[PDB]
Amino acid sequence: DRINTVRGPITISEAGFTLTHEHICGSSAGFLRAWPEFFGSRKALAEKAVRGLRRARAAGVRTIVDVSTFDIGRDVSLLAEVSRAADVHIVAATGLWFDPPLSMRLRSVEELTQFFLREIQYGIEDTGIRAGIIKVATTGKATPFQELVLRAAARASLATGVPVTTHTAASQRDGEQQAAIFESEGLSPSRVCIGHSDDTDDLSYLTALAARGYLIGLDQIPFSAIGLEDNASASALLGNRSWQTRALLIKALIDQGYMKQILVSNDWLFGFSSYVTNIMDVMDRVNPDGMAFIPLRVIPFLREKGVPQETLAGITVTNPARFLSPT
Amino acid sequence: RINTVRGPITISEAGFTLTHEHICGSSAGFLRAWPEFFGSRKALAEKAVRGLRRARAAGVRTIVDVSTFDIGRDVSLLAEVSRAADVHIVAATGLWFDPPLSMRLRSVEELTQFFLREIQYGIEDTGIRAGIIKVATTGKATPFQELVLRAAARASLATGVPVTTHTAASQRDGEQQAAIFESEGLSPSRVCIGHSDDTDDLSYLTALAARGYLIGLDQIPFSAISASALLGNRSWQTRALLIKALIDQGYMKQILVSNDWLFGFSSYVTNIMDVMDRVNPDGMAFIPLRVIPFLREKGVPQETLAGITVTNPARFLSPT
Ligand SMILES: [Co+2]
Ligand SMILES: [Co+2]
Ligand SMILES: [Co+2]
Ligand SMILES: [Co+2]
Repeated sequence: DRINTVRGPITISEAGFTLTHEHICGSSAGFLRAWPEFFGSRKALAEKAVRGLRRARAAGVRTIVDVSTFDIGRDVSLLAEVSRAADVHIVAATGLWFDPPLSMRLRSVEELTQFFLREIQYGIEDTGIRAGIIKVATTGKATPFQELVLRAAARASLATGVPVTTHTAASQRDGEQQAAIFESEGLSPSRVCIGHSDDTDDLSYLTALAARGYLIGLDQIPFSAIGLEDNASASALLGNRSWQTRALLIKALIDQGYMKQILVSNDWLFGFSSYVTNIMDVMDRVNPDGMAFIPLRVIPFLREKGVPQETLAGITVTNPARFLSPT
Repeated sequence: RINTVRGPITISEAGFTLTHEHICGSSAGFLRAWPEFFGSRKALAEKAVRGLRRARAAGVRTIVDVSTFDIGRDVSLLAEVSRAADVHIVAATGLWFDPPLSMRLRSVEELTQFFLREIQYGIEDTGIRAGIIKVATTGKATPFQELVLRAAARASLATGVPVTTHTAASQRDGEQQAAIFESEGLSPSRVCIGHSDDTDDLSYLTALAARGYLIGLDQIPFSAISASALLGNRSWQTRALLIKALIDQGYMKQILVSNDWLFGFSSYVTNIMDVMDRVNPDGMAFIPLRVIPFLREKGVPQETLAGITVTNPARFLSPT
């Protein structure tokens, strides 16, 4: 019944409309502290984040799950500052993404389990802020290290009850390998979200995972590089599929009877240093609504297509609550 | 004046200086996210204070911590241990072998601005300014490594702060690094070609010293007679004899000596710090306790050894 946020423990009824895969800043370990001028200043980034979260709140958002791990440069102090200023609950993450430094990548599965447990049970750094989710990743076939991370995440989830969420290359069907590794450790599918799943039109892959009890992360809805095909960097990140196509997968999974397995988000950020220089400016031009894209543009889109309000409320409120609750 | 973690110091205050050392070899943000890996931050700090105090009692007055952003440099820890041990510590900027995505995707102009920020403004929100730029290559330089060496040269040219390198001495890296630094217009007197004691080729070292380069004979205690691939198969005496060999060639003023020691090591296998502590119990005190008396026994005078340990580092670190 209680989940950990950057402001402390809250009850699941307080969570409300929740965006399950978001970021305040997409960076690297220690980067924001060492070079805040990359984002203008730390103050400029904080103010931009507060404006965006306040706009999201006005649109209906009550909670966002910041899936930024240590290697994505998660700065919990920044998350706490912006959460309080915008009055939007933010759930922090532990885990490891695809840029682990030497001190992380040379560790055993036992050592990684203890790190994840430290961030969930004790706290992140010296802040006392506890992680409420574990973020892991693969991009195609898992490397020997990525396999250890998935196993460590599963062991950390089994000891705490906190969920696991993933980054995938949906086109390569990564969810199947991830799922197999999680189950080999005894982890329940109901504790896992196979993210970036809206990057494929293969409904057979999505429904099969949904049938096993997995939560499906249709989390990059505003990602579209239509209009900017001359920009190779933006095209590789955002893709050539429209927001409408990504959004119709929510309808397709409801129509197949898997409304309870759907998690929706924007995968948005206010700062982005782990990619090419002016990517944040390009992204803000594509989607000016930012994190508010789901309640403002996606929810009314699905309403006119025939999806009931109680099903949409069930996806945005009930599903994240069941997912985030420690069991 | 040379910038330290406790503020500016004059050239005369530097004294006996170890030019390539580390308080902790880690990764960006690692020490603050998982201090329990080292026992605790308090335990690491206490071990560092004892090791620096031991080096101080052996004659050392200043150490240059060449730990970069990606080696997990924590300047606030460096400042704490420096105060407690009464040893000056010069912090570093630059990039090593483990840059994260936010660093490795940057242009030469952006990396120059980062290095400049750490030298001119300060490191993080501490106000502590770097007094040396650390860079690295393993064999033939990768496209990104070339960008870093160029950004390092440009940061040095705008500030007067020196550049120190990590090399794969067996693959003759110093020659390529030298060509890149020179193409940028950087004076050889502002560059130290480090890890140069890992080779038996004297002709390579003398040729670089003739061009005006400072030779970093900095891994003297490294001997393994995963632990064998890091320390090497050669003895400390063989590495120490290279100092004498370069003095005999008339390049006394071009030599910089150090230990390349640390008190915490997380960027390698789990129990490597314990393995390293058995091999060399002297730690950072290895140079004044074992290397200097060894050289005095081989016929090297005191004024020459004082020239290598006091005069050369002071001239190298002094912003020119
Ligand atoms: Co992702
Ligand atoms: Co994301
Ligand atoms: Co080195
Ligand atoms: Co070193």
